[PDB]
Amino acid sequence: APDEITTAWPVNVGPLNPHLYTPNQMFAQSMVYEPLVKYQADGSVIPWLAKSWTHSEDGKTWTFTLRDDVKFSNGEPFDAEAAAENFRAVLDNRQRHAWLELANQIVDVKALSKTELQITLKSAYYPFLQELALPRPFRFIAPSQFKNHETMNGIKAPIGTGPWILQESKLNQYDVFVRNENYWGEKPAIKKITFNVIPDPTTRAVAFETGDIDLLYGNEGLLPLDTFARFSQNPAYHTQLSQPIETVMLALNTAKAPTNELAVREALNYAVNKKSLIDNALYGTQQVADTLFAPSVPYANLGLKPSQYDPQKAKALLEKAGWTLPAGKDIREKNGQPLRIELSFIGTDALSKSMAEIIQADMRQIGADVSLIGEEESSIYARQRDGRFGMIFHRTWGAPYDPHAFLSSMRVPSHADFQAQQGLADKPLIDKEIGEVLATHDETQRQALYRDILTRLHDEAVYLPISYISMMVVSKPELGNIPYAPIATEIPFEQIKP
Ligand SMILES: COc1cccc(CN(CCN(CC(=O)O)Cc2ccccc2SC)CC(=O)O)c1O
Ligand SMILES: [Cl-]
Ligand SMILES: [Cl-]
Ligand SMILES: [Cl-]
Ligand SMILES: [Fe+3]
Repeated sequence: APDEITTAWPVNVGPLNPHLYTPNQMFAQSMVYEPLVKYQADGSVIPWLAKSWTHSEDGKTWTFTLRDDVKFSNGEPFDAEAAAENFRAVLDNRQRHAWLELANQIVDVKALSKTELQITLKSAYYPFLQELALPRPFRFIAPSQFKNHETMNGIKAPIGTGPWILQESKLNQYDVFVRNENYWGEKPAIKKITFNVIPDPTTRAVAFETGDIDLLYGNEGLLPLDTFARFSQNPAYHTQLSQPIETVMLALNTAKAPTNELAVREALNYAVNKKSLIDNALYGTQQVADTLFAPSVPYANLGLKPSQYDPQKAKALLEKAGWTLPAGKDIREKNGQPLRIELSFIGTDALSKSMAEIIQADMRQIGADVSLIGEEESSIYARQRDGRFGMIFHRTWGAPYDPHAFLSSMRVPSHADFQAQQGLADKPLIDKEIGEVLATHDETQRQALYRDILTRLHDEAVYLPISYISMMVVSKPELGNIPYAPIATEIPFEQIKP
């Protein structure tokens, strides 16, 4: 067993290098590795590996007082030296962390003693603590497990301070974690967690039905949503659906015809029946999104005006912009050129494909010809990074990333959002303002900057918001109520208490 559970994940957890990205899975990195400060649902951080901290008046020099009772799972001490060596290891790979502005802000990290850790920043970076709280990269592996005094070229054993220890991994089959019996904090009720590698959502559902696994935990892609709804009525099962955690949306390329035209992007934003999309493809399990960030997101309750489903207005917008229908044709033309838009998505993702088909159909109704380009995962991310798309499925990042980190990343050219925004006359101003808002401690100016950035993105119709999606759970009743983590990408296994 009752203290052992079996769950599933679409891939292995990875080697659990704390400082690297794919194929490392964030929830698993967070099981093993811990932050200086821990993110809370109310947006604050609490003391964690750091028990307290102070900062200079200019807000650029921070000194953390670390716990003195923490050991890595291999018995070696966690101290300021170990922490400082981890920051060096991360920043020796600084290029790869360009998306995360703290990685460009940290000027210096040194241990002043065994318990005092000093971090110096370029500027008074206000999201400092929240970005230290992220699953990666600023969490701590035993320096003994560095490879030639680095982590960027790999690690030895994935030795963290956290409540879970990786017991063993087997590529394309499973990962097994056990409870850290020498953990400095609260001991988890569960002693062993086995992750079965099951890439297909239907196969995950079947694995649960057959009893092969005890728990499914994930976003809207966790399992087929009609099946989830059926499960929710099955008295032998337990299901849960969280309050929304992030936005799913289309990104429209402002630098590529015909989505380079504001009037086209505005029309597209009136063309989709989002309610029907969610009821048709998402089995009514998710919420309609009118804005890049839900009004419940920090700094984003701005009274932005929704573009409600209105095919009539979509048509009028296109007509006014010179996109009219030729005799005997359903697809509009302007300067002899058809209103054709390519929508790129992961071809094997049945849910994305379903939504893509609905979007294609809705947009045909107002005279836009959407071509579906379903491709393998690597091809889609290649398109995102280089802007080789007309429209692309996209999502925000959830707490604590939304909105500051998501916005920060819009400045990085090798991301979808920069690429989608590249055609905007105001893109330089937007990027300047994103830089400014992150270093602003004038709360009035901070809100004004966020308002301007988000309003410009909204008014310029860069995105086609579709849904605010939720975390979902399917479980054996004996496991009880399953908690959600403050960080949308973490899974609070240590809080499960049958
Ligand atoms: C579930 O995945 C994420 C959940 C929340 C935020 C992000 C954004 N990531 C930003 C850094 N990405 C690295 C990666 O995910 O491998 C950047 C990036 C590069 C290429 C393609 C995608 C992405 S993240 C959309 C944070 C992270 O991965 O640590 C996620 O990727
Ligand atoms: Cl991945
Ligand atoms: Cl890059
Ligand atoms: Cl400017
Ligand atoms: Fe990422």
